[PDB]
Amino acid sequence: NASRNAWKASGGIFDIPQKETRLKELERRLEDPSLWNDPEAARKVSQEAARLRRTVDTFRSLESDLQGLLELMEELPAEEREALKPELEEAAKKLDELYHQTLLNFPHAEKNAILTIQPGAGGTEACDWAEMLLRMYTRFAERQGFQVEVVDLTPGPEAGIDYAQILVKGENAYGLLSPEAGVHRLVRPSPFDASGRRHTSFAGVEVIPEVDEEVEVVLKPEELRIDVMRASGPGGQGVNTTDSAVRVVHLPTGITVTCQTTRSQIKNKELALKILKARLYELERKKREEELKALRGEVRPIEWGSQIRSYVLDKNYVKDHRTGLMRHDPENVLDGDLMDLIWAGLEWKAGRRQGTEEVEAE
RNA sequence: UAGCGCCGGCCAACUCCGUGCCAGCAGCCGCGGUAAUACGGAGGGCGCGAGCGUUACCCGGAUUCACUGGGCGUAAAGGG
RNA sequence: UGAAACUCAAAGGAAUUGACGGGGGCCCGCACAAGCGGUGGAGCAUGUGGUUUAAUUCGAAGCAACGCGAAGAACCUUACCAGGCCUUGACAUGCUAGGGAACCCGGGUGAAAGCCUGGGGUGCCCCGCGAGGGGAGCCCUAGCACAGGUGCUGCAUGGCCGUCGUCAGCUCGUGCCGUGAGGUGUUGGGUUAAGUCCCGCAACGAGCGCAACCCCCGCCGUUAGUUGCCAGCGGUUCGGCCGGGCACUCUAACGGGACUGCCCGCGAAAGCGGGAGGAAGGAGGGGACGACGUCUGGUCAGCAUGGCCCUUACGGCCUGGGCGACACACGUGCUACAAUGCCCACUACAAAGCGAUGCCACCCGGCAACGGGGAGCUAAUCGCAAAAAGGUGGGCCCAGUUCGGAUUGGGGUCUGCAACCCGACCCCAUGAAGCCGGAAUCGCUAGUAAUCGCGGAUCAGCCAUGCCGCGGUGAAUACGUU
RNA sequence: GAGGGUAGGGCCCGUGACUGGGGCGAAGUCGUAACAAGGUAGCUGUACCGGAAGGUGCGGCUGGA
RNA sequence: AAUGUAAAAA
RNA sequence: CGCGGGGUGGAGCAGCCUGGUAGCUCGUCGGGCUCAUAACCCGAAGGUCGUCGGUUCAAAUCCGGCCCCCGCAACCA
RNA sequence: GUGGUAAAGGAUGUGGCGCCGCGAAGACAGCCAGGAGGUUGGCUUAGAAGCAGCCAUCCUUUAAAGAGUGCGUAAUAGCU
Ligand SMILES: [Mg+2]
Ligand SMILES: [Mg+2]
Ligand SMILES: [Mg+2]
Ligand SMILES: [Mg+2]
Ligand SMILES: [Mg+2]
Ligand SMILES: [Mg+2]
Ligand SMILES: [Mg+2]
Ligand SMILES: [Mg+2]
Ligand SMILES: [Mg+2]
Ligand SMILES: [Mg+2]
Ligand SMILES: [Mg+2]
Ligand SMILES: [Mg+2]
Ligand SMILES: [Mg+2]
Ligand SMILES: [Mg+2]
Ligand SMILES: [Mg+2]
Ligand SMILES: [Mg+2]
Ligand SMILES: [Mg+2]
Ligand SMILES: [Mg+2]
Ligand SMILES: [Mg+2]
Ligand SMILES: [Mg+2]
Ligand SMILES: [Mg+2]
Ligand SMILES: [Mg+2]
Ligand SMILES: [Mg+2]
Ligand SMILES: [Mg+2]
Ligand SMILES: [Mg+2]
Ligand SMILES: [Mg+2]
Ligand SMILES: [Mg+2]
Ligand SMILES: [Mg+2]
Ligand SMILES: [Mg+2]
Ligand SMILES: [Mg+2]
Ligand SMILES: [Mg+2]
Ligand SMILES: [Mg+2]
Ligand SMILES: [Mg+2]
Ligand SMILES: [Mg+2]
Ligand SMILES: [Mg+2]
Ligand SMILES: [Mg+2]
Ligand SMILES: [Mg+2]
Ligand SMILES: [Mg+2]
Ligand SMILES: [Mg+2]
Ligand SMILES: [Mg+2]
Ligand SMILES: [Mg+2]
Ligand SMILES: [Mg+2]
Ligand SMILES: [Mg+2]
Ligand SMILES: [Mg+2]
Ligand SMILES: [Mg+2]
Ligand SMILES: [Mg+2]
Ligand SMILES: [Mg+2]
Ligand SMILES: [Mg+2]
Ligand SMILES: [Mg+2]
Ligand SMILES: [Mg+2]
Ligand SMILES: [Mg+2]
Ligand SMILES: [Mg+2]
Ligand SMILES: [Mg+2]
Ligand SMILES: [Mg+2]
Ligand SMILES: [Mg+2]
Ligand SMILES: [Mg+2]
Ligand SMILES: [Mg+2]
Ligand SMILES: [Mg+2]
Ligand SMILES: [Mg+2]
Ligand SMILES: [Mg+2]
Ligand SMILES: [Mg+2]
Ligand SMILES: [Mg+2]
Ligand SMILES: [Mg+2]
Ligand SMILES: [Mg+2]
Ligand SMILES: [Mg+2]
Ligand SMILES: [Mg+2]
Ligand SMILES: [Mg+2]
Ligand SMILES: [Mg+2]
Ligand SMILES: [Mg+2]
Ligand SMILES: [Mg+2]
Ligand SMILES: [Mg+2]
Ligand SMILES: [Mg+2]
Ligand SMILES: [Mg+2]
Ligand SMILES: [Mg+2]
Ligand SMILES: [Mg+2]
Ligand SMILES: [Mg+2]
Ligand SMILES: [Mg+2]
Ligand SMILES: [Mg+2]
Ligand SMILES: [Mg+2]
Ligand SMILES: [Mg+2]
Ligand SMILES: [Mg+2]
Ligand SMILES: [Mg+2]
Ligand SMILES: [Mg+2]
Ligand SMILES: [Mg+2]
Ligand SMILES: [Mg+2]
Ligand SMILES: [Mg+2]
Ligand SMILES: [Mg+2]
Ligand SMILES: [Mg+2]
Ligand SMILES: [Mg+2]
Ligand SMILES: [Mg+2]
Ligand SMILES: [Mg+2]
Ligand SMILES: [Mg+2]
Ligand SMILES: [Mg+2]
Ligand SMILES: [Mg+2]
Ligand SMILES: [Mg+2]
Ligand SMILES: [Mg+2]
Ligand SMILES: [Mg+2]
Ligand SMILES: [Mg+2]
Ligand SMILES: [Mg+2]
Ligand SMILES: [Mg+2]
Ligand SMILES: [Mg+2]
Ligand SMILES: [Mg+2]
Ligand SMILES: [Mg+2]
Ligand SMILES: [Mg+2]
Ligand SMILES: [Mg+2]
Ligand SMILES: [Mg+2]
Ligand SMILES: [Mg+2]
Ligand SMILES: [Mg+2]
Ligand SMILES: [Mg+2]
Ligand SMILES: [Mg+2]
Ligand SMILES: [Mg+2]
Ligand SMILES: [Mg+2]
Ligand SMILES: [Mg+2]
Ligand SMILES: [Mg+2]
Ligand SMILES: [Mg+2]
Ligand SMILES: [Mg+2]
Ligand SMILES: [Mg+2]
Ligand SMILES: [Mg+2]
Ligand SMILES: [Mg+2]
Ligand SMILES: [Mg+2]
Ligand SMILES: [Mg+2]
Ligand SMILES: [Mg+2]
Ligand SMILES: [Mg+2]
Ligand SMILES: [Mg+2]
Ligand SMILES: [Mg+2]
Ligand SMILES: [Mg+2]
Ligand SMILES: [Mg+2]
Ligand SMILES: [Mg+2]
Ligand SMILES: [Mg+2]
Ligand SMILES: [Mg+2]
Ligand SMILES: [Mg+2]
Ligand SMILES: [Mg+2]
Ligand SMILES: [Mg+2]
Ligand SMILES: [Mg+2]
Ligand SMILES: [Mg+2]
Ligand SMILES: [Mg+2]
Ligand SMILES: [Mg+2]
Ligand SMILES: [Mg+2]
Ligand SMILES: [Mg+2]
Ligand SMILES: [Mg+2]
Ligand SMILES: [Mg+2]
Ligand SMILES: [Mg+2]
Ligand SMILES: [Mg+2]
Ligand SMILES: [Mg+2]
Ligand SMILES: [Mg+2]
Ligand SMILES: [Mg+2]
Ligand SMILES: [Mg+2]
Ligand SMILES: [Mg+2]
Ligand SMILES: [Mg+2]
Ligand SMILES: [Mg+2]
Ligand SMILES: [Mg+2]
Ligand SMILES: [Mg+2]
Ligand SMILES: [Mg+2]
Ligand SMILES: [Mg+2]
Ligand SMILES: [Mg+2]
Ligand SMILES: [Mg+2]
Ligand SMILES: [Mg+2]
Ligand SMILES: [Mg+2]
Ligand SMILES: [Mg+2]
Ligand SMILES: [Mg+2]
Ligand SMILES: [Mg+2]
Ligand SMILES: [Mg+2]
Ligand SMILES: [Mg+2]
Ligand SMILES: [Mg+2]
Ligand SMILES: [Mg+2]
Ligand SMILES: [Mg+2]
Ligand SMILES: [Mg+2]
Ligand SMILES: [Mg+2]
Ligand SMILES: [Mg+2]
Ligand SMILES: [Mg+2]
Ligand SMILES: [Mg+2]
Ligand SMILES: [Mg+2]
Ligand SMILES: [Mg+2]
Ligand SMILES: [Mg+2]
Ligand SMILES: [Mg+2]
Ligand SMILES: [Mg+2]
Ligand SMILES: [Mg+2]
Ligand SMILES: [Mg+2]
Repeated sequence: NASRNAWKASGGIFDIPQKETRLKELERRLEDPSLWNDPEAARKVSQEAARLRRTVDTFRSLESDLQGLLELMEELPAEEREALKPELEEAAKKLDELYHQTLLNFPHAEKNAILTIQPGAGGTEACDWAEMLLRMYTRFAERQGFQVEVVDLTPGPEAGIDYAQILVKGENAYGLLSPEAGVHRLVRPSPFDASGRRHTSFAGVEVIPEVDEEVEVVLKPEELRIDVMRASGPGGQGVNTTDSAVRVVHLPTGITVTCQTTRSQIKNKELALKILKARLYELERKKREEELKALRGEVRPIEWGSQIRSYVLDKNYVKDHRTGLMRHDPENVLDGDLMDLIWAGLEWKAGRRQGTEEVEAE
């Protein structure tokens, strides 16, 4: 375990120098009264000042755990060496605190997620893999200790799955699956090829939380404006001196509907409203899906030029391309061994990527 | 003062590491999907040298508009 | 009449070899047809998929993976899992250093490994009378070189094997033919199990295949007389027991013997049909034997090996667990559903094979398994052995039955440190589904199928119904090649 | 008489909601027309017709028997 | 009595 | 606001008039043919009958109300 | 200018009855002084000092001063 220890120390270490200097600029800032007489200003001041709580304790606590262990650890099979080992068992649940502080920082990491597998380049073979990944991610959820609700499944032509979708019930289901989007490369002799040669195939994967609605809130009076007016066409003297035309304009969007079918202003206002609803509902509905089209913008590559992590069963080895990391047990990987992988590699990269972007050019 | 192009085949010049359908090469054929004389670096080699390569266009090869010097049953081509 | 942008490294002719055809011709193989029995239904056994698990080690995948590696998984085995412990090692060679010889015996400890640790002890070499020490082996401990890996790649590979297929084919030298790939030969008529042989021929000949040479089985002769024999006489506790003999049986070496050889017909021949003689005929029956090559077949977990990766651990030890999990799916199997039968008594006829801390004769005790005594046997001398189905006598009388024996309870023996998980057997009781099985599908052409036992490898014992081999009783049916 | 102005034509280029087809694209949906009597010989002018390849009628050709 | 994509030839 | 028709396994339809038993097709699941998938063959599972209430011994079936789908209708000024 | 014709709801309009408590041992008002100590009550919150939100009931100096009325600062002090 000496390996993952120095690793967690390395994570906390680069935090040190950066937040080291970042703290010193901020602290002498919080000294002046002129700084505080700017209320909203010294708010975000005390915010960064706050971040120095999670910064300090990690470095301090972890720094001392490295050294102390190193000493009474090197050599002994019985006495004081096994005395020092379970002192780091509590330090192992303190490694726990560290990891939780690196993952939980997603928009909706904490809530359950929704995974979807959709095959790609590779034909009948490509979809055979889609199902392999289905069981893969499914099987992982069982071990993570999570309930899997399969929302939709659709077997393909020969091999079985043109598409599939799942609901990983639990907590941090999203934060955990989050770094599993993108395509996946799969090399092997094709169980469908009459010659059996090596064939690359590609499946797609995506992931998402869950949310609410907004409909009726809009029909609130003060937002729209209703005009009356004489109708048009037939009515005789009735249509003349009887205004039964109605037009509800939805001021917030300008969108409007007008109606003058019946002879009743009340029955016409009733109708217009009932149609403005449906129109206004579709607009707001699109806007919802239009936000998910900007979540397609978060990542939405093609289908086989691009990859994320290769799985070759020939030479036995998976390879997350995002991290350079490797392995040689695609069998185990295609079963659930993801914690270690996702944890470090995926979280690290994902978080450090967007994080360093945000604090350097975003 | 000594530099530049190249060393899979055409085409004169071969090994090692790295890499792993990625990074890249490319004039044609093609080369890279963990073991590459074809990517990239190194050692060495071939070519030229105050140059060496590239791009662009002209004539050559192209007897591929054929006068020199071609064809037309089925290859492109005999007119109903 | 007739463009262009754009785009491709081809498009394309004729001919060649091969594969394919719901093209053809000739021909074959339990391929179909004829025919007998059987899986698919049920119970159980066994392998596999899946799911489950702390782990349920891994490989094998249509034919050619699935009672297959495994010809023996309680711990061993064991590659997996949990926990305890060593971390130049359980094994190799080497260099070096300090302490002890070697070796044997123990105690505290712990689940065992392992760790703490007392005793006995003082051999062999050099110097000296001794002392004292130094040198070899051997061990403790230190260190380095290095071990070790059933970690990965059978798409790096040797070896071995499966396979098409015991199919009759594959090909070479020279000549000739074609610009050439290539063709001929090898094709064509006849013939056969066959590129078997004849005949013909721009080829002539040769090689790997086929056959033949090797093993088993059939008839017979030679040599051999601790098996068998009154065949033949004599004695008999009348048993081939003693004498006696090897003839016959048999045991095992060696040889004879069949070659379309003979007769008859057809035929150019090869060969074919029919007849004798013959134990046996047209290859007498069974084996061993599997061409060039095919499948990126199989296997780096038999072993070997290029590369890779691990290195107080991806190596090593122990204890326990697991491989034997079960809502399920299939493959090979065993026992059956009963009267061409089940039971019980009693009686007969084999083969091949194995066996001296193995085979165990007989006695005793026990319902029994099994235990106690105990003779013989390194074995054509004694032993596993009762072969079983058969034969004759008795019982049941059509029923879920005296059919069928699953499941469960209870009591017990034996192996092995140990039978919870997990052995095998015995006895009592309990007595399940099953009344011949959907669509579908396997085997076999004669001493065959069906059927009935016996043995052996493995191995303490055994989850063997599995495998390899042995003999006993012994059919049906092939008009025909669509 | 330069040139300007007026009106009317011709050629050429750019641009346009939409619309026709075409080329290309490791994977999609539909079916299987062609290549072996490709399992209705194919191919062709033309005419009708049909999601799609196609089908069918008339004639014609063997690049069919 | 229909169909089987997409990485194999010093 | 009216009048008429209807909500039945996953899909689409039947059954209700004239109360006792929920059927048909595709699809689904198991097995088979195939080298494999489709087709084809063998076997099986699946329905609170919109919801609330009533009449009855008994309600998909009869009666009343609410909810959703469809068809008509909304004229003279 | 009610009268000369409006409602919830509001307000130190004015008159009348009634009950309660305070005051010549000095009330109500105004006005001078303190107005405190652990405390900065505990809990959350970036912060939460009687004084955002949540939970709540100490004693001491005294003749007197609330774990606190309202403002106010980022949070104080502050004034009350
Ligand atoms: Mg510390
Ligand atoms: Mg210290
Ligand atoms: Mg311990
Ligand atoms: Mg401790
Ligand atoms: Mg971490
Ligand atoms: Mg749900
Ligand atoms: Mg479909
Ligand atoms: Mg499927
Ligand atoms: Mg295929
Ligand atoms: Mg195959
Ligand atoms: Mg409002
Ligand atoms: Mg009008
Ligand atoms: Mg009108
Ligand atoms: Mg009118
Ligand atoms: Mg009016
Ligand atoms: Mg009016
Ligand atoms: Mg109108
Ligand atoms: Mg109207
Ligand atoms: Mg908006
Ligand atoms: Mg693409
Ligand atoms: Mg696993
Ligand atoms: Mg050059
Ligand atoms: Mg040159
Ligand atoms: Mg060269
Ligand atoms: Mg890279
Ligand atoms: Mg690499
Ligand atoms: Mg290399
Ligand atoms: Mg390569
Ligand atoms: Mg080059
Ligand atoms: Mg290079
Ligand atoms: Mg150089
Ligand atoms: Mg010069
Ligand atoms: Mg030119
Ligand atoms: Mg030119
Ligand atoms: Mg020219
Ligand atoms: Mg020409
Ligand atoms: Mg001419
Ligand atoms: Mg042209
Ligand atoms: Mg003319
Ligand atoms: Mg003319
Ligand atoms: Mg013409
Ligand atoms: Mg003309
Ligand atoms: Mg032209
Ligand atoms: Mg052109
Ligand atoms: Mg144009
Ligand atoms: Mg073939
Ligand atoms: Mg057969
Ligand atoms: Mg046979
Ligand atoms: Mg038959
Ligand atoms: Mg059966
Ligand atoms: Mg069965
Ligand atoms: Mg199976
Ligand atoms: Mg479970
Ligand atoms: Mg393996
Ligand atoms: Mg396995
Ligand atoms: Mg076995
Ligand atoms: Mg362990
Ligand atoms: Mg050693
Ligand atoms: Mg040395
Ligand atoms: Mg001891
Ligand atoms: Mg003692
Ligand atoms: Mg000595
Ligand atoms: Mg000596
Ligand atoms: Mg000496
Ligand atoms: Mg001496
Ligand atoms: Mg001496
Ligand atoms: Mg001496
Ligand atoms: Mg002496
Ligand atoms: Mg002496
Ligand atoms: Mg010596
Ligand atoms: Mg020596
Ligand atoms: Mg292989
Ligand atoms: Mg091999
Ligand atoms: Mg062959
Ligand atoms: Mg041939
Ligand atoms: Mg030939
Ligand atoms: Mg002829
Ligand atoms: Mg021959
Ligand atoms: Mg004899
Ligand atoms: Mg006698
Ligand atoms: Mg006598
Ligand atoms: Mg006589
Ligand atoms: Mg005798
Ligand atoms: Mg002879
Ligand atoms: Mg003859
Ligand atoms: Mg005869
Ligand atoms: Mg023979
Ligand atoms: Mg034979
Ligand atoms: Mg032979
Ligand atoms: Mg191979
Ligand atoms: Mg394999
Ligand atoms: Mg291996
Ligand atoms: Mg190896
Ligand atoms: Mg090796
Ligand atoms: Mg390691
Ligand atoms: Mg390490
Ligand atoms: Mg004995
Ligand atoms: Mg005995
Ligand atoms: Mg007895
Ligand atoms: Mg016994
Ligand atoms: Mg005994
Ligand atoms: Mg004897
Ligand atoms: Mg035995
Ligand atoms: Mg009997
Ligand atoms: Mg009888
Ligand atoms: Mg019964
Ligand atoms: Mg007893
Ligand atoms: Mg029954
Ligand atoms: Mg019966
Ligand atoms: Mg046996
Ligand atoms: Mg045994
Ligand atoms: Mg047996
Ligand atoms: Mg003019
Ligand atoms: Mg003019
Ligand atoms: Mg002008
Ligand atoms: Mg004018
Ligand atoms: Mg003009
Ligand atoms: Mg225009
Ligand atoms: Mg266009
Ligand atoms: Mg067109
Ligand atoms: Mg088009
Ligand atoms: Mg277009
Ligand atoms: Mg086209
Ligand atoms: Mg496409
Ligand atoms: Mg699709
Ligand atoms: Mg298409
Ligand atoms: Mg298609
Ligand atoms: Mg077709
Ligand atoms: Mg057709
Ligand atoms: Mg044709
Ligand atoms: Mg036509
Ligand atoms: Mg249509
Ligand atoms: Mg015609
Ligand atoms: Mg004509
Ligand atoms: Mg033709
Ligand atoms: Mg014909
Ligand atoms: Mg299709
Ligand atoms: Mg396709
Ligand atoms: Mg294809
Ligand atoms: Mg209906
Ligand atoms: Mg209704
Ligand atoms: Mg309805
Ligand atoms: Mg109904
Ligand atoms: Mg429905
Ligand atoms: Mg429904
Ligand atoms: Mg439903
Ligand atoms: Mg109704
Ligand atoms: Mg059905
Ligand atoms: Mg099915
Ligand atoms: Mg099926
Ligand atoms: Mg296949
Ligand atoms: Mg399959
Ligand atoms: Mg099927
Ligand atoms: Mg379809
Ligand atoms: Mg059934
Ligand atoms: Mg059915
Ligand atoms: Mg059905
Ligand atoms: Mg049914
Ligand atoms: Mg039913
Ligand atoms: Mg109803
Ligand atoms: Mg009912
Ligand atoms: Mg209307
Ligand atoms: Mg009127
Ligand atoms: Mg009227
Ligand atoms: Mg007034
Ligand atoms: Mg009032
Ligand atoms: Mg009031
Ligand atoms: Mg008042
Ligand atoms: Mg007073
Ligand atoms: Mg205060
Ligand atoms: Mg405080
Ligand atoms: Mg506080
Ligand atoms: Mg204060
Ligand atoms: Mg405050
Ligand atoms: Mg109190
Ligand atoms: Mg201030
Ligand atoms: Mg503050
Ligand atoms: Mg204060």
